[PDB]
Amino acid sequence: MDLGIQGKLAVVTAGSSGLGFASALELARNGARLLLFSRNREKLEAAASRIASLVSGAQVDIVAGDIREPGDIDRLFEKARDLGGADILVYSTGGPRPGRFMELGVEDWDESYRLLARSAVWVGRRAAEQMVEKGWGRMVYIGSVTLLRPWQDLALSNIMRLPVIGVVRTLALELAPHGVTVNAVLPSLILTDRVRRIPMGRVGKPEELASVVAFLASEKASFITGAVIPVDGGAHI
Ligand code: NA
Ligand code: NA
Repeated sequence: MDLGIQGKLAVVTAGSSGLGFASALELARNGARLLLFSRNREKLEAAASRIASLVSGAQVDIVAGDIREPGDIDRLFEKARDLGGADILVYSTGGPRPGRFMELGVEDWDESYRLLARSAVWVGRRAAEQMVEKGWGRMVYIGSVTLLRPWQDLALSNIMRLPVIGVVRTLALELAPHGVTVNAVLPSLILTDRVRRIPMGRVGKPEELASVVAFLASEKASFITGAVIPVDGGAHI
């Protein structure tokens, strides 16, 4: 009911569209201030505008940058510090390129590392620094169901996305006694992964995923940490 996150600052990566955007909007509907990160300044400014149009009085700031670059993440978190410090993090990225294991080159592996693994680590680090200063925080990582089952066509995801989940479990353990929780959600595969049975018989809507992210980010979810929660209509089963 009352998520108790009014006035808190949520940092959301890939926040101009997709699950990042949907997450940002739901948080703003619950009274969160926003800081959005994605590659393109113009599309970011535009996302901020939509949010303000759907949610009267929403405060949204933006930082344009590349998730693949630690220096851009640093710049994001400097702006967060100036806004009072990151209270909530929603980590979202695009998926790596499709391809079977034996057809990928060294460059493909290094690139998936910069996109997926290093980003989860460095965003986590900078978010953790600020949340531990306050003694309260919520991180929600958006992962892939390829954590649970590999797909032959999604080798980069099966492999180089796994560190995302190690970060969730490691930071959950590290930060647990300092009032910060660190959790992950696993949406429908085609929402997180580039491909080129679902018991419920449909792919998820962004809003359905965003509601769970909101709840995990809430005052109410204070005893949940290190959880990796499928939000996929039962497809993980
Ligand atoms: Na806080
Ligand atoms: Na991305």
